[PDB]
Amino acid sequence: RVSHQGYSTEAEFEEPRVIDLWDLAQSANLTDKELEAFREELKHFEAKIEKHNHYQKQLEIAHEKLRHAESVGDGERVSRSREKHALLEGRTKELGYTVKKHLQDLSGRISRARHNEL
Repeated sequence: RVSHQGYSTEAEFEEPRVIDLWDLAQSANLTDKELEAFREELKHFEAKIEKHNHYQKQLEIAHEKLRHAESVGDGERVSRSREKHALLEGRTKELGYTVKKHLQDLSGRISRARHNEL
């Protein structure tokens, strides 16, 4: 399950109180219609942040092996390191932005929790 790296290279929107507010939002005081709508929307959300996490982990493992690959001179794997690294970083910037967007959106909606869906 998602957990902090504890560096300066993740995105600090993992599970502070955000997904947590949405965790109690599975039963807090919303409505049945809203709930099942939220349920699917967050199921896509959780899935995507879970994959972001998977790639942040592969990034740190890439980064470690990168400094270790540049520290051999192999060239080919130095480049393949950079290629998959740029890909993974592309997904961190984009997913992180998308998370922050939906963060403020769902934070917006659930903090009312309107009544007839949101």
